[PDB]
Parts: sequence; structure tokens; C-alpha cells
Amino acid sequence: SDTHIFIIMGASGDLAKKKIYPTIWWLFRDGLLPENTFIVGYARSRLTVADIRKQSEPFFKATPEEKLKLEDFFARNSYVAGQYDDAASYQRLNSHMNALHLGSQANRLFYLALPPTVYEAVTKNIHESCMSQIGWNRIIVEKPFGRDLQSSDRLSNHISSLFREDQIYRIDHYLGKEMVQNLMVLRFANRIFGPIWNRDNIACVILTFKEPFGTEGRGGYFDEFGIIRDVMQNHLLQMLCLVAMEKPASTNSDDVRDEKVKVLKCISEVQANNVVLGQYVGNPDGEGEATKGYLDDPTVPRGSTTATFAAVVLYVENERWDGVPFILRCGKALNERKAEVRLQFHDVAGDIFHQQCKRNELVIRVQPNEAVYTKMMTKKPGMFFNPEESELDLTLPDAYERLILDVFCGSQMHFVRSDELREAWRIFTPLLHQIELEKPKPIPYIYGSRGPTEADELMKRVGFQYE
Amino acid sequence: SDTHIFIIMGASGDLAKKKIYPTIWWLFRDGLLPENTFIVGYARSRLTVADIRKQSEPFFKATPEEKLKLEDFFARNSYVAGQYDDAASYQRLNSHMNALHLGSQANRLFYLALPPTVYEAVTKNIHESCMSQIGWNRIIVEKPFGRDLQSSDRLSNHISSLFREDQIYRIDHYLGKEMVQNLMVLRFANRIFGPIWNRDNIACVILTFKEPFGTEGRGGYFDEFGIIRDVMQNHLLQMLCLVAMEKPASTNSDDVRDEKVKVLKCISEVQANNVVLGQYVGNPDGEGEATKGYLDDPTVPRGSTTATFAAVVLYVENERWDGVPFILRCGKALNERKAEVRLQFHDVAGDIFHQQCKRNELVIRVQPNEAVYTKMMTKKPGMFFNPEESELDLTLPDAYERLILDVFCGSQMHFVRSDELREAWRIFTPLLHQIELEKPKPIPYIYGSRGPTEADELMKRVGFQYE
Amino acid sequence: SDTHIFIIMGASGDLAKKKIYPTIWWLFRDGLLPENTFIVGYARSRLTVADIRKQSEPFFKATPEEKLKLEDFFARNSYVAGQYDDAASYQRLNSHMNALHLGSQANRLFYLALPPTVYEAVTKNIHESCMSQIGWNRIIVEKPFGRDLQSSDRLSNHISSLFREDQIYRIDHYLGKEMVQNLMVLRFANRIFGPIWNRDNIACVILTFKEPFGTEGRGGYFDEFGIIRDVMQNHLLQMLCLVAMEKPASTNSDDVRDEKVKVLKCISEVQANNVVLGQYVGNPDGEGEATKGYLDDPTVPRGSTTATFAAVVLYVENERWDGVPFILRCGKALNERKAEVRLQFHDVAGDIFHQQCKRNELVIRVQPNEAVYTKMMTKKPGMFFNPEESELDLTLPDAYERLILDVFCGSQMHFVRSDELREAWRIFTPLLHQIELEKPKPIPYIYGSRGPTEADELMKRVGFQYE
Amino acid sequence: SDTHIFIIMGASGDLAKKKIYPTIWWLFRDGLLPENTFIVGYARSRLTVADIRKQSEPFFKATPEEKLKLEDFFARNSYVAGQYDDAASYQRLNSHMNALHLGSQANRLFYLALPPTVYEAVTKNIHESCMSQIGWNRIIVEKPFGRDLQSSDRLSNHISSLFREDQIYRIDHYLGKEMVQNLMVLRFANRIFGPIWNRDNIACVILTFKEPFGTEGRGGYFDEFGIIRDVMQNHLLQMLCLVAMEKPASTNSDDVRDEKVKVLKCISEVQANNVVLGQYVGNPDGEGEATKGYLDDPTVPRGSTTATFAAVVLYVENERWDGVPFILRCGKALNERKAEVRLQFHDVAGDIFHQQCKRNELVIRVQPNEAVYTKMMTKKPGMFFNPEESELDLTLPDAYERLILDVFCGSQMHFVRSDELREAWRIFTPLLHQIELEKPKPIPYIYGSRGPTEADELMKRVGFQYE
Repeated sequence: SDTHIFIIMGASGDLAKKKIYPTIWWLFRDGLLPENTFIVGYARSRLTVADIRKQSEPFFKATPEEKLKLEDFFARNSYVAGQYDDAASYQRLNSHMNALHLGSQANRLFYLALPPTVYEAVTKNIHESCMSQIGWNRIIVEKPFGRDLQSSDRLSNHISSLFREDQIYRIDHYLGKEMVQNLMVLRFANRIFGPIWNRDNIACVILTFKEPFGTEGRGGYFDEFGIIRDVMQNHLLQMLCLVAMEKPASTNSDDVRDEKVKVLKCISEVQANNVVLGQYVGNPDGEGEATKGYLDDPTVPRGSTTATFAAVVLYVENERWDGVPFILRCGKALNERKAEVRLQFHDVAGDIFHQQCKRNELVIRVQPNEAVYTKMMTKKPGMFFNPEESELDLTLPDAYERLILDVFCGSQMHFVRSDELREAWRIFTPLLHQIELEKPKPIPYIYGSRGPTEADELMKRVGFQYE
Repeated sequence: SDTHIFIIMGASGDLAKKKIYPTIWWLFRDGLLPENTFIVGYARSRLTVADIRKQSEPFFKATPEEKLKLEDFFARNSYVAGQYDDAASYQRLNSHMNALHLGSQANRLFYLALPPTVYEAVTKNIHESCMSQIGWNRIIVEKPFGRDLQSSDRLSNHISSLFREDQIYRIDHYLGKEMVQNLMVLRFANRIFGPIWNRDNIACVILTFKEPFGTEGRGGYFDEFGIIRDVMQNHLLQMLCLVAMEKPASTNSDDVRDEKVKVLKCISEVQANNVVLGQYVGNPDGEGEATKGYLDDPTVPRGSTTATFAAVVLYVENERWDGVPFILRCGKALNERKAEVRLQFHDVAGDIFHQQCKRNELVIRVQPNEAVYTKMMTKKPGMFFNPEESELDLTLPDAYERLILDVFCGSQMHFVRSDELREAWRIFTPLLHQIELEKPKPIPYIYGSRGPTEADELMKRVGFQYE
Repeated sequence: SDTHIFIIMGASGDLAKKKIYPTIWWLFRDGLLPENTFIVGYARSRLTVADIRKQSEPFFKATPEEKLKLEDFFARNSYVAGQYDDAASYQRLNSHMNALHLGSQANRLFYLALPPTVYEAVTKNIHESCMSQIGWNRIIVEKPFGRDLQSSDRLSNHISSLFREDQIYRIDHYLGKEMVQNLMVLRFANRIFGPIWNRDNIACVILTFKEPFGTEGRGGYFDEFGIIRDVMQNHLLQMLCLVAMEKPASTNSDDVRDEKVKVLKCISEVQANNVVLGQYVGNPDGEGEATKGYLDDPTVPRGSTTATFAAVVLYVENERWDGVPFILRCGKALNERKAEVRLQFHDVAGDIFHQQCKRNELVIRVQPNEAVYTKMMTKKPGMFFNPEESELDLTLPDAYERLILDVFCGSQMHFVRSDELREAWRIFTPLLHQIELEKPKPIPYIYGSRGPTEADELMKRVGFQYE
Repeated sequence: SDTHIFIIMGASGDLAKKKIYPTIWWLFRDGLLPENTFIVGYARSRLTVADIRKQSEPFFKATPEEKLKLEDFFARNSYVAGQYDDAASYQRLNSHMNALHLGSQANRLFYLALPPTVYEAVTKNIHESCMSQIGWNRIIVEKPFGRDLQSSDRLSNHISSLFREDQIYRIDHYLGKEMVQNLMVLRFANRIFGPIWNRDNIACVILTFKEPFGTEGRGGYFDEFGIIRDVMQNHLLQMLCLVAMEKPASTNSDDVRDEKVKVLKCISEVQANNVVLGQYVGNPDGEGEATKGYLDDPTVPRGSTTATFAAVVLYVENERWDGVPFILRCGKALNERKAEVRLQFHDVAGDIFHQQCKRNELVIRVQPNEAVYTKMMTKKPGMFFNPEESELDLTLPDAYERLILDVFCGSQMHFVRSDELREAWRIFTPLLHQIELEKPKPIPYIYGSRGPTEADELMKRVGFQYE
């Protein structure tokens, strides 16, 4: 009902032209955005709505059946050209927004789709210039959230001195939000999985994020950060919080993020003896990009110690998870594209089936195909007592569209908080400093393989049983 | 490899010609019996193998493809005519076995398919004359096992003074042996269902055995015993033992029957305030037998207070099942054929889903259409935290063939023991004495219904939350 | 070192001269305060240090041995005469504080011991002038913290707009801090009482606070608040939070108050059917004040429905405490002085001792005679299996001295938080509004009795088994 | 009434005159024996009541006050001289017993206090001649119950072919029967110790039986058996059964021995890698027998590897005790006399006390100075959250008198059964056969020390945390 404005900061950027504009396109096409919604593209380069349309339509996946809808979408679009650290551009932007249908009363939604080196300046100018005095104001902040505990604290302190937590929306591109809700309903609305969700029954927790592609083209951008900062400290650790949390007081966003930050407070700093780092190398038997390793990219500096694979074992030190390993295994250039939560349960206390029993498993897969199945054992049909391992299944805008829909709706549950981010960086900062100080050489693994075998050895050591 | 003999006592009886000969037919046809197996029918009236063929073939369900195999099977059988209480006849039958290929060294298997009023004489004569000195001897005792604690005690004392527990096989026609193994493997090989199998999680247990037909023709025989002795005293109580048993020390038959009798030893005597007794009456809407009531059968004595339906709540007072109701609901002429084990779980402690969750259920249906499925809630596809109830499935000679194969193989796990049988009557004897002493009037219910609503009121009172 | 200043707001009040001067005197006498500490009294009446001496010496309970040390303590005292709502008075008080040894660098602590209506002006004036620019500043706020959710929210919002939670110290005079630490260590450092601290084992929780004396003198002031607001809203509910809290992430003050707030957030509003209200009436026999009832006090308004006793059942609707009653029983003019936490455990699952077992209890008595004892069953010596009830013991400035020491050391664990207080008032606000709207008549009970019988009936109804 | 006869088989032996006659003295002196109790000594040497008096009075420990009652006890006694393998002597004994006041109607109770090589003939002669046709018959059998599985099965099969389990009373001199009942009431009547009695909480179980003296003169008798067959196979393993048993269906003896044998069936055979065997050596610094080693005894054969100390770790592979070690530590000539049960509990999940908490323990000391106490952490009084470990106590004929009283009363709970003994010998037979075949050398330890250090290393290896 209320009129809204979708503000794309740095709309000329690659991310804005490939993932955000198509994602508001698909959201307006499906009728999910509020009826009165305006898109204002703001960047440094002087462009028009026609230029943005021309440069973004290939990624729109447009069809001839909806050219009228496409024209309606682009009639709601607007562009303002200005520097990110020049105030005059910001009051020009604010005057443009006020020069709209109920622009002053409109709810303003900022998306910061620009390099993080200017987040300070952009947030400083937005607070003084482009706020709305009637409707709410919300900024979407993209990763990276700094690289250390100190930098993350300084950016978070700046933003929280300007905004409040109700206005900060730190987005996580890899959070499905549907399998997360499946997790919460499964382990919180069912008594089957309630009492068994603790130390006494679960042996280990494996949180996986594999990508079959390396760092083609954009290897220099990945070099400065590494796979830990890329995936593990934010996405896999948020999945750890969702898996290991206590039952919240309610399904409110704050009541869930409190449980997540409480789980984070129980995790101690990472020790390097529980970390296996890998770096993919070219495959001689490959066909395309498989024949080029991480160091083969001309944008990667020579002798780069950046790891494209990492397996890290964490321990949530509370009553429910003390001593249970949490193996965060993520890496690039692996054999498949997988992202799942895997729980191995303990062997049954007292075996009457002559060591034929296997550990029960509960897998919550997000990528490529969503599934929730339990690998438990049922009796093999016949005339004889032996269990057999059987896979039993227990289970549409994608993750990004629904995340933007949460930002519109104000559901901040699936976004990392400030204290949550501080604990997430506290867990990993000493290990990252040690890695970037000593520069230990990562274990090379072949492109398309399963990663270094030392990661498998570490998983064996911590108490993981693989068939 | 070793030769076997299958002795059918009372082969001229209805039970033999209707259930036994087809069952051994299906066991021999499927190539499951030992190759050297002899069948020796014995009854009072003078018959031959040809007479048995003429009276039995329509119930064989044979096909023209296997008429040669049928001829081979009937060239293997034999008949002996003699009284059940004459030593000379038993000596003749023993000689008849001795006049067979390796007959003296054969394993002898006696099935008691004759009225229980003469078991006292028949077992005595069998022990006196027909016993085997080399091969094992096994007798299969058909229900009824007496009418109360005293009659069952005297019969069991006689049989155990003659034979040992390794030789007694008290058969349960309604026991699947397929879903029982599924139960044991499900709850004993899986940690998913291990910790939750107790008071803290399971709210109530429903053990159901319904039949869509009444007591046509043979209602007079049912009159003297009633539905309690007919189904509930033995079959439903064995199912209760299998559900409530502790994990045995091994998969041995004795190690399982010890747990069964231990479970029976902690069930108090049945009180009349936990029992709902009903009698099916005609459904004037008719259709067939439905328009004839229990008392409308001329074979039933006038003014018969025999209950064709019974709902009884039992409490296994031990550390695992204290306070958890065990509702045995069995009846005749009900709405459908069903035999299932249903476990309601408690509501989740602390509801963050606005009273939308329902009690989880684990259902182990024995017949028809064997299945093991849990009613647990998944996330409703959509946009919000909405739980919806979903049925998730977790799952070949019939039961009688697999039970006769148990007697052949010596597996005595699914047969009731003497101490187990004595505990079964100590739980039901006071109630039955009260019923046939005071002679209460059962609540009449229409043919084809779900039973008297007083049973539903009883289940609701004891803690069964029916949605 | 690090010189301190202890500013006692309201130096002429009864609370000051009767409890605060003795407490700080005992703190210095025991050598517990920092060596450099100054006590600056401030009130409206023109007084001196000698007037403070003459008005407060009866209550120091001093001895002639330490009269020199008493003189030393009074040599560190001072008085400032100024109105509570005069800016010049606070300016001269700030100048007086600066006119001390290392005064500007001193840590300032203001004890607000003045009537509730004046906090609004006093906090504002203190924040305007009397703040310290170098050392820390802390305020100690005496109850009442408003009369309902609205008044408490107003006062808390004012104070939080002025001060931060690190500076607000809401004092609870009834909180032992010695048996509370014993409770936390007992239930968090021991595996004996760890697993059993949940629904599955605990039947009901009784939190008790009884006084043997009535409302002599201070009767009209008690009239406007009632026993609920006086004791149950703050002290008994904090005891409930301590009993029902999960294990905090650490022993830090914030980590404990977070668990306390999470416990409070899981408690629904109090219903009038779970409340029993009593009002003590004069015991005809008596000896003294027992002859005088609540309305017999001339200062109590006629026809007062104020309850001097209250029994309230609370339910913490979370995973650990769903369905477990929390019976808060507080009252005045009862049979004995008592303040204890009593935990009844369930009956043992399966009784093999012929119903001779009583429910196990864990009692943590705070006053009188601080003790921790559990009532479990031990075998009666002899030749028989006859268990018998046995009491087994499981277990220094007073509570107020250690509470002021907490404010000096900054240990804010034992002080209620703004959100904690908001939740506490949210729980009780509808019930109190109904009480002072409908004006129910409390059940009159004899002075020196155990309270109205309806409280015992309520405990019996909710599941309390009294031997 | 119901006249009783106490037959001491082999009354001329050391065991009778040193332990049994004083025990019946103390039983009749305290008025615990039935009033019509006759004592009949029977052995080879031609003796009289006066001679038994002369040889046994020094061990009677009587007083001149009760010297009058002494004759009354000796006025009920009688003696028969006969060989143990002569039917004429046993017929004479039967006639002598029949030549008593209501001797034919009397209850006959035989004590077998004669060498085990003669038991086979003695039991046969008793069953042939001396059995009672009216009252009950009970035989008390002394250890050893054979040397291994084969001999024990032979003896038990012989006795069971002669007598039934209601007549066989296998005595255990070291079973207190007083602290065992305390343990049962503690863990079965209380929920404080109920849910914590499993894998999830208990880390290890230590079963101790120490003696400060070595083989004094009877080293030759101990040489053929060893400390395993001496104490560990029978007494410590019965303690293991009592600790690890599930809650019986009742307090009946049969229901308890059923659980004991069920626990025994869940114990795998002992492996030599979980066994530490020791042999004590003389201590130069000693004064008396401490200076003489095991091999220094002339009655001990030269080059004897008989173990006088043994530390053995067992595992009860069932649902409640999977992976929990059961360390049986017994030895002779140790530092102190002790026989206790110690249960170490796991570390609390999540330490908020900075690695200060120690594992909770529950100690049930049987001898000396019977006591039950828990070592659990309570807060150290002061100004800090630091717990301290404290010992909190949870707590008359001696053990042998109460055991004979159990035999008289028919309480068979504390006597080992046939199948119990079968499982007990099955557990230890492979290890003992390996010991007697390979003949390993035990680790020498100093007389009066704590035992070999390898035992401590084994306890630390299996999971025992020593402070």
C-alpha cells in the first residue's frame, strides 16, 4: 500500500547489473514488491534509464510474453549520476526522490552495491542527506564486512553510530532462507528431533559448501581475502548458529539472532591444529578451466598463499554441544556443487545386530537440489534380522529474491547482527592473523578433486565415520 | 538336509483343510520347506490322501502351471485314521512314521489342529508313543490356551510336565512377523527413535485390531470366549510387549521373550473403569451381513452379554513407561479392517508457532498395506513459518507361512512362553471374572461403525489427543 | 587507591539513617571499602556531620573498642544542604565534591535513598551537574520502580536516556547474594543436579518469602502498593529467574542478566485464577500487634482491599520448564520468617517400595539460617527394604553489605535490568490492573497463621504434593 | 514355631570352628535365630559337644554376663561322627536328626563347610538320606565353585540335578548385604540419582577390594586359585551387577537376580590387554609379615606366577552402560583395607568456572566404616565465584550374620544363581586359561604399597580422572 523506493547505490557496477536489477525485475514480475515501488539507480558514471536497460537486459531472462511488464518495470526506474563522496550529488538525489509520487512520505530502501572502501563515505552522506522523515529507512550492506576484528568493529561502529540495528541489513547471498526455515520447523516443531539434538546423540556436525568452479577471471579479488573470509566466517558460521541454537522465545527476528549470538559466544578461537588449508592446482586431464590452477591466472600475484579450500573444526562449549565437532568444510574447484548440513548420530548403545549398524544421519541439503532426508536403518526384507541403510526423504522465488523481500518486509532474522558479526570475527581473527603472518603453504589439490586428503584425515581424527 | 515330518492332528478339521494344507502347500511350492519333508494327516474319520485332496484343493489356490508340482506334493503326504484318545492308534501312527524313508531319524513336528478339550489326552499320547528319539520334537499349540488363569495354568503345567519350552510353539495367527521385525530394527538399530522411546516423549500408545465383519455362522463359538480372550489377551498384549520391551541382550528368541515377560510382569490387573465393552448390532441400512446383529444369529444364546468390541487402557509401571497409557482397542464388525501400532508423542515443550503444532505420531500398521510412517510437520511451502502435518513413510510369504517356518527353523521368538502366558492372564483374569460374574451389558453399536463413543471418551480421558 | 565518593541522596530520610549509614560503617569497619573513600550526605534540612552522628549512632551497633575507628569514619564524612529540585544546590554539591582530595578524578557513586516521586528531578540534576568527567559514575535506585508497566517504562526510559545500563544499579534489599551464588554453583558446577533440572524430573517449584510481623506504623505506605509489587514482582521473580535460567555463556554480569531476561520473556501474563490474595486480620488471642489487624492500623484507609499475602503460580513456557508450576508465596504477619527455594521432584518412575517413597526435594533456604539441603530417601537401618525420608545438608557480611560492595566493584549481576524490569512488569501488569479495577476482597487470615487455605488448595491443584 | 535344624557339614574344620559356630552364637545370642533351632555338627573325627565347645569357645568372644545363655546355646547342639562318602553315616545322621523334638517336621538347613572336592559325594548323600519330607531343605555352598567354566558347569549341573534353585544358597562372605540395600534404595527410590545413572553422566566405575595383609600361612591354598578366582570373579563382579542392574520389576529375589544375570550377559570376555596382574614382594622397611614376600612363603611353590593383585577393566555393552569402564581393582597386602564403589561423573558440559570444577563422584564404601558420600562442588564462602570440592555424607549384625539370616528367612537375593555363575565364569574363563597356559609374570609390587603402577596407568588409559 505505502509507496516504496528501491535505491541501488553504485547501479553501474557489475553486481548491480547482474544480480540486483534482475532480482527486482523478477520480484516485480511476480507481483511480490508493493505496487508503488520506484527504482533509483545511483552511480558515478553519467547514464540514463535506457543505458541501464541496454546493459542489464541480457541478465533479465526476458521473454516475449511479458514485454509489457518489462516496459512497466522500466517506467518505474530512474537514474541519478553523482560521486559517492560528494554531498551535492546527495542533495540532488534527495531532491530527485522528493520529486516523485509521495517521495517524501515514501519508505526508502538503500542497497549498497559498491566497493566497500567507500562504505564510510556513502553511509555518512546518506544519513545527512537522503533520509526520509515519514517512512522507514533501511540500508542493505554487502560483504565484505572488513577483514579483521578491528576493521569489522570500526565499520560496524560507524554504521551503528549512524544507523540502528533496525536499519542495518547485512545480506548473505548464500542463505537459502527456505531450508533454514525447514531446519527450524523440523527441530523446533517436532518432538522426534528435539531430545536427540544434543551431545548425547549427535556425534559430529559437517557444514559443507563446495563449488565445482575455481577463481576464473576474478582471482585477484579473491586473493586478498581467502576462502575463510569468503565463505566460512559468515555463511557456514551462520549455518552453524542456526543448527546449534537453543529454541528462541518466539519466531521474532531479534529473539532468533539472540540465540545465534549466544551460540557464537560459546565458540572459542580457532586453533591451527584443527584447520586444513588447500589450494587448487590445474588438472592435466581437464578440458576447459580445469587445466588452469589458482596460480595460473595472470591476475593472481606470484607465490600467493591464499587458500581456496579450508576445513575447520569448531566446538560450541555449552551444555548442548560440548565436545561435538562442527566441521566447516568449504572450498572452491571441488568435484561438485554442494551446500548441506550433515549430522552424524552416535552408534546405538549396545549392538544386537552384530556390528551391522551404521550411524544415523540427517542431511539438510540446500544446493543443488533442496532436500531433507534421514539416513537411518530399516530391516532388510526377507526372513532374517539385519538392518539395512535406507535414505528416507522428509521434505518459488530463490534465496536472493526472498532476502530482498525480507528487507522490504522488515524480517531481519536471516541477516547477521552487529554483536553476531563481532563474535564471528572474534572466532576467526587470531587464526587469520597467524595465517597472513607466518604464510604457511596450503596443501595443493587437483582441480575437480574432493580437496586435500588431510582434511579427510582431520575429519577422521575428530570423530567422523564415513562408509 | 535332515528329513522332517509334519504331523497334522485333526486333519479332517475345518482349521486344517482351510488354513494348514494351503499353508504347507505354499511353503512347499515356494521351495521353502526342507526337501525331505513328510506330511502325515491324522483324525478320527476314515479318510485317504485322495479324500484330503478332494476336500482341500479349492482352498489351495493352485494354478494349472504347477499341477505336476501338486502331484509331487500329494505323493509326499499320507493319512492315518484313529481316535485321539487311544494308545493303539498312536502306536499305529508312530509305526507309520517309522515306515518311511529315514523316518526314525526324522525331525517330528506336530501341529495341534483339534479342539482344545482333548489336548490333555493328545499330548499325553504323543509323549507316550509318537515321540522321536533322534530328531527333535516340536508341538504347535493352537488357541484357546484355557479360559482364565486357572485353566491356562493347569494346561501349561500339563504340557510343561510333558514337553519343554524348546518343544512348545504356541502360535499366534494374527502376528505378522514382518512388522514385528520392522519394529525391532527401527527402535533398536536407530538412534533417531532410541531416546524418544519413553515416558518423557511418548504421550500414549494405541494398539488397534479392527475387523469389518462380525461372527457369521461361527458366533456360538465366539460367545463362550468374547473379544478379550479372542484377540486382546494374546495378540494385542504381545504387540504391547514388543512395543514396550527393553533392548534384549541379543537377538536370541529367549533373550527377547525374557524382555516380553519382564514387560508383562509390570502391568497391574485390569480395572473395570478402564474398559469399554461393546456389542455390534444390526445396521438396518444393511448391505449383507451388516443387517444382522450379534444376537440375530440363531447360534448365539438369547440375551448374550458377550462383547465383540473392547477398549482397554493398560499401564506398564516401570522406569520407561510409567503413566503412559496403552490403549488396546479391538473389535468386530467395525468400519474397516485395521491392525496398527500408533504412538502419540507429547507436544513440544515451548510452542513458538502459535499453537499450530500437533502431537507427532509414529504409526506401524500391520495389516492391511504394511507401512511404517511418522506424522511430523514440515515447513509449509511459501513465505512464513507455517508448520503443516505431513505423513512421512519410513518403510514374500504371509504371516502364517513365516510362522510355520519359524517352527521348522526353531525360531521361538514370536511364540508366547508359559511364564509370559501366565502374566497375560494375571492382567486380565480379575476383569474377566468380574465380567462373567456380574454380567454387565455392553454398549450396543451399529454394524460398520467405529465402535461405541465411550471408547473415544476413554481415550480422550486417558490422554489421547485426537485431531 | 582510585579514590571513591559515596553520595547518599536523601541524608535525612529514615532509610538512610537506619540502614545505609550502618552498612557503609560496617563496610569500612571490616576494611572492605577502598582506602580513599568519601561519604557525602545531601538532604534538604540544614544538618552537619554531628547531626548525622547523633541521628545515626543508635543504629551503627558500635562497640567501645573501635570508637577510634568510628571517629576515623566520621572524619571522612560531609553534608551538603540543598533542595532536590534546585540546580544551584547540585552545583554547590558538585563544587563540594571537587573540594576534596583528588576529588575531580574520584569515582562518584550516588545512592538515591529518597521518595519515588523525586527521582525524575534528581537524576536529571545529577546528570546535569554532579557527574564525574574522569572516574565512573553509578546510581543506586531504590524501589518502587513505578506502579505498573507504564510508570516503570516511563522512569526506565528517562533514566536510560540519561544514564546507561553500566551505570544503573537497581537494588534488591532481600537478595542474599550468598545463597544465590550457592544455587548457581550447585546447579552449574555439578553433574548431579544438571540433567535433573528440567520438566522430566521437577514436579513444581515453590518460592517462599514469609514475615512474622505485620505492617506496624508503615501501613498507609504499604497500602498503595501491596504485597505483589512489594515482594513478588521483584524479589521472588528474580529468584524465579535464578532458578529457571539456562547456563550462561560465562559468569559475567551481562551474560547472567541475559539469561534472566530470556527466562522472563517466556512467562505469560498472570491470570486471576492462579492468584490467591490474603489480608491479615487481628489474632484475637495474640500477645501484641497480633491482636491488631491490617485495617486496625489507623493510617490504613478504611475498606482497603490491599493484599498482605499472595500465592501466584507462574509457568515458564520454554523447553526446560513447560508445564512446571512456579508457586510464588509471599506474605506478611505469617507464622514464621522464611525465604527459601523449594524444588519438588517427580515420583520415581516405577515404585518397587510399595508406595513408601516420597517426592525428592531440594531446598535452598536464604533466611533464616542459610542452608542448602535435599530430602531424598535412605534405607531405614535394620533387616528390611523400608526407605525413610532423610534431610541431608549440602552446604561474612550480610546481603546488603555485599550488594553495596557489588556496586563498588561493578558486579551488576544481582541487579535487575531495564528490560528485565520491563518483562517483570509485563507479567504482572494485567493482574494488578484487574485487582485495582474490580477491587476483589482478599481472604482474611489470622495474624501469625500460615495464610489462607485457598493458597494450599491452589498448590494442591497445580501439582504440589504436601506430605 | 516351625522347628529348624542347622547342620554344619564338616564342623571339625577350621572354617566351621572359626566362623560359623561364632556366627550362630551371635545369631542366637541376639535372639535372631528361631526359638526352635538345632545345631548338628558332622565330621570324620570322633568328637563330642564338649570337644567342639573346647575348640570353639576362644573364638566365641563371649562374656561372663551371658555365660548362662552359653549353656542354653550349647544345650541345643549335637554332633554326629561319620565319613562324608558313606551312606551308613548319612543314614545315622538322618536318624539322629529325626531323634529330636519335632525333628521329622523340622526345617533342615545344611551348611557345607567341607573341601570342595567332596561336594559331589556330600550333596548326593544328603539328597539320598538326609532330606526332609515335610519342611524345606536348603544347602549353603562355599567357594570355590570350580576353577573355570567347565568345572563350575559340572558342579552346578550336578547340584541342579539334585536340588532346585530354591534350595541352593551359594554364600559370599564379602557381600555386606547392608550397603547393597543402601545402594538399591539410593538409586531406585530417588530421582536425584536415577536419570544420572547411565552413559551420559557416569564416566567410569571403580570397584575396589583391598586387604592390608598378604597370604599369612595359607599361601598354598591361594596359589592354585589366584586373586581373580578369589575375589574378582565372585564378589567384585556381583558388586558390578548390583551397580549396573536395571530397576527390577519388584524387590523380590528372583526379580533382582534376573537383572543381575541380564547385566552379566552383556559383558564380553575379558581381554589380556585390559588386565594388570601383580604379585606382592617383601618390604625391607617392614616390621612383621611385611618383610616376607609371596614367594618367601615356604608353602608357595617356587617360581609361582599366581597374581595377588589384579586390576581389570570391564564393559557392560548395553544401552545404559556402553563405553563406561568398570575397573575391578582387588589385591592383597595393599596399603589399606577397603571395599568401596566409586562412580566418577563426566565433566559438566560447558565450564563457566575456568577449569576449576572436578568430576562429581558417588562413593559407597562397604568396609571399613560404611558410608555413602558424594564429592560435589559447592561455592567457597567469600567474595568470588570459585567452587570447592566437598564430601557430603548421604548415610546391627555384620554381613555374615545377616547372610545366614537371609538363608533362614528364604531371601535369596544376595546369593549367586546357576546362570549368574555360568555368565560370571564365561566372562573370565578365556583370560584365566590364557594366564595358566602362557604363564605371564605378574608385576612385583612392594608389600603395603598401593599396587603396581601399571594398574594406575590402565585406569588413566580407560578414562579415570585422578586428582
